[PDB]
Amino acid sequence: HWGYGKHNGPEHWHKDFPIAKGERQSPVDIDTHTAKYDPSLKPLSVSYDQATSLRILNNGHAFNVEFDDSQDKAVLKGGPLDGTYRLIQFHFHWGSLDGQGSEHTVDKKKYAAELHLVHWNTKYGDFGKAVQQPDGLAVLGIFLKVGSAKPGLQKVVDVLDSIKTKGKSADFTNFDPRGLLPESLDYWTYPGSLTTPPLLECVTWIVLKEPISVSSEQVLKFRKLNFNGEGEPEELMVDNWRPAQPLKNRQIKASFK
Ligand SMILES: CCn1cc(-c2cc(C(=O)O)n(C)n2)c2ccccc21
Ligand SMILES: [Zn+2]
Repeated sequence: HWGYGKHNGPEHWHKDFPIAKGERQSPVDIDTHTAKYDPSLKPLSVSYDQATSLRILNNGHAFNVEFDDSQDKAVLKGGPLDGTYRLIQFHFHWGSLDGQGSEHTVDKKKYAAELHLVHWNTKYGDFGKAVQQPDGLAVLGIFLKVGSAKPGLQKVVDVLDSIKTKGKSADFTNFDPRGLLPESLDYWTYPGSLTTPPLLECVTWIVLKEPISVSSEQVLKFRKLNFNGEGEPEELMVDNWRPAQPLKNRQIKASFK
C-alpha cells in the first residue's frame, strides 16, 4: 500500500494509479514570471462564518479536520469557480526540516508546510460523485513559513497528542478555520488533481500568494505524529508531500498584477 517512503512513495504510485502520469497532475511549480494575470478573474468568496467542525483524524498519511458538509455552512465561491463548493475537510503536508514540506513551489522555493482546504461542488450531490468530475473539487492551498506563531493554529497543535497514531480520532468541534487564512486573498489558479492516491483529476487549485507564519514549536509538534498504528514500530509522520509534477498543457493564472 502506498505511502511516502523509499519503497512506496511518489515514484511508485503510478503502478497502482496510472493517472499519476496524466495530463493534469498536482502539485506543480508556480513560475511567477510566466503566470498570466487574468483581469476577468473575480475575488474569492470565502464564507466560513457558519462552519461546523466535527472531528480530527490521523489517517496514516496526514491528519484531517472534518466538517459537516450536509448543508451550505462553509462554502467557497467566486474566483475561477462557477457555483458553490462546500468545505469537507482540511489537512496539511509538511517536512522533516524547515526548508521542505510544501507540495506546490514558487519559483522552485519550498515552504515548510502547506495547508489544503478541500471543497466539493454541490451540483454533484456528494464528495464521492464530485471526485469523478473535472470540476468536482476546489482546493484552497496556503503556504506555511516558520517565524511567528499562528494563534489560530494552536488548537490543532494541542490535540495532536491524542491522535498520535494511524486510525485515532478525536472530537474537534467549534474550530474556526478563518484563523488559518492570511490577510490577502490574492491567488494563482490552475486545473489539477488530488495529490495523494487515487490522484483523480478533479481539482480546481487556488493557491494563495501570501503565506501564513507558524512557529518552530508548532511545526515541531506536527513532526511528532506517527504514520504507524499504535503498537507498531514508530515512524515519524514527516515529508508527506508529493513533489512538483510536469505542467504539460496548462497555464497558471494570477488574480493580481
Ligand atoms: C484513500 C482513498 N482516497 C483518498 C482521497 C483523497 C485524496 C485527497 C487529496 O489529495 O487531497 N483528497 C482530498 N481526498 C479520496 C477521494 C475519494 C475516494 C477515495 C480517496
Ligand atoms: Zn493535500
